[PDB]
Amino acid sequence: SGKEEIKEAIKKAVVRARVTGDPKYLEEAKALLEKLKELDEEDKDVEKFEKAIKQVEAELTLKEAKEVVKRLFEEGRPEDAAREAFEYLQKLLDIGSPEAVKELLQFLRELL
Repeated sequence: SGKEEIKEAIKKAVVRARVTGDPKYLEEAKALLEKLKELDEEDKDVEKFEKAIKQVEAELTLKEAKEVVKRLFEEGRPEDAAREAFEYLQKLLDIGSPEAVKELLQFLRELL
């Protein structure tokens, strides 16, 4: 009973974070997952929810990175754009998402 209600709430927050882009649903999902682990460390769905939360975090950072670097290159600020691109690359590597890192780099080579 109580364990599935936590899992449904996690999925709903992950969906809300993706459709709205608001990171407050991501921090809500992390809090619910932390309650799940303390309830049952060995729960078979802990690993799945951990990956999904990282996935959302990479997606939100990737979306913000694409908007900042594209604008700074458009407005004639190549040095400011590259500096932001390196830091957003660092943020995606810290998060841990090879797909998001590969997409950002592909996005950058198409810009230039």
